[PDB]
Amino acid sequence: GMIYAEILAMPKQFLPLNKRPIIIHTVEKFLLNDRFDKILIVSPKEWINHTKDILKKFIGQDDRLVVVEGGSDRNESIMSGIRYIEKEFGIQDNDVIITHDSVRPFLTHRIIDENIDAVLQYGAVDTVISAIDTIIASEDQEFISDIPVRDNMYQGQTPQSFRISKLVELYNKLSDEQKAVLTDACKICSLAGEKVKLVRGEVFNIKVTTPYDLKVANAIL
Amino acid sequence: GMIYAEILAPKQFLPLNKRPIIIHTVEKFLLNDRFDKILIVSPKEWINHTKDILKKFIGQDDRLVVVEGGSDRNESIMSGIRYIEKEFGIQDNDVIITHDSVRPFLTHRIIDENIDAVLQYGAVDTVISAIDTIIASEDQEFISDIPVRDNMYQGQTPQSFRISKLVELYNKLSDEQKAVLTDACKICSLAGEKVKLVRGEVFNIKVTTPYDLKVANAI
Repeated sequence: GMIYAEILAMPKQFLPLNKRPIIIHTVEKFLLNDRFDKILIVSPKEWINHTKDILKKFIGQDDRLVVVEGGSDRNESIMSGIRYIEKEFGIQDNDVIITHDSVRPFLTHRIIDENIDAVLQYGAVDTVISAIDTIIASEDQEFISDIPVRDNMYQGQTPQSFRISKLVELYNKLSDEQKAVLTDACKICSLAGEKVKLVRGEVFNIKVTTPYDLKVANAIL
Repeated sequence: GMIYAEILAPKQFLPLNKRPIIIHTVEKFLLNDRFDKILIVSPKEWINHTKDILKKFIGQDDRLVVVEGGSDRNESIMSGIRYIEKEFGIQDNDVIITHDSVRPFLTHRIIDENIDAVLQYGAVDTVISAIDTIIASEDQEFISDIPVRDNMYQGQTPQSFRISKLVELYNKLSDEQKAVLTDACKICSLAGEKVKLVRGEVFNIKVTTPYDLKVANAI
């Protein structure tokens, strides 16, 4: 089967990290891996041409890269990339897609490699790290309601990787209700009884959302 | 009533911008005039090293005292309380603001809101909203469940308590409960006492690993 990368993306993906947009650092990590048959960057319509520009400026010409229009939410954007793949290449039952936040530039060769190998075997993969902090619940945002049990608790990161045909089948079954939220594709799989394989992420595999995150980002780099 | 700080503390000693992390943390508390005493709770092996570091970077301060800790961290909290009990006596309104020595980035607001909250409510936890998706797994191999995270928070420190009540609640616990209990606020939670929330900060991190120390210089 084929192996696709789907990088989900002023919008934070474009902010500078050591003089180059965060998204460029992220895309570079995928380009280093020879296993990808195509690497998609999925973007809102309003930002597609700027994304294409930034790629030619910092990366240059590479046949594997394509910028594709996203959708209404994150899972729709994953599906929009899958739609492009269907139209350009067709989808075969063994094809896999490695989806990943554009603003997580620090994922490693190991994380990418483990994701592909896990998804080829299991069909659904989440990249996670052990929760460092005690998790606390509060119903009123003012007092502790109850403090749950850390019986192995993890923080989700990304990449999240799937057998394409399987994700399509499960996503189509979502009533229009579920997917007005359900921002997490691994949740889609696990809610449906699929076994989602864990791959260990890294503490430095941070999502760069806020100005403080960017401060952390430059340090990590 | 009295207001005490208890800084629970080897990673504390590692250099942050050329000063041990513990010095950064202690300085945040020295800046607040409301503390009657500021305790640094340390394993017996490291009491001398701690006093030396304090003497070098802070110098003499009547409010600072290094106290021998205990078996685990909750026992270390209790050990600091026992010191207060012997040296000063305890009145029912006295409060203690407990805090990780490896968390140097807490702020004036965090400290002051902790004190004000404990004076009113008796028990306080410093927390931030859970941003990342939280996942459980029974086998550490596959996802078991992905809970909704409206309403979930990551616990930080300080955690502050009325001293006499914490002691009373701690000793109502079973050996079994004490064995696995890691969160001091649970001592109160389990007895059906309310624990007030104070908002922490994303940068109020623990600095424990070699990697962590670099996030720290950034901050």
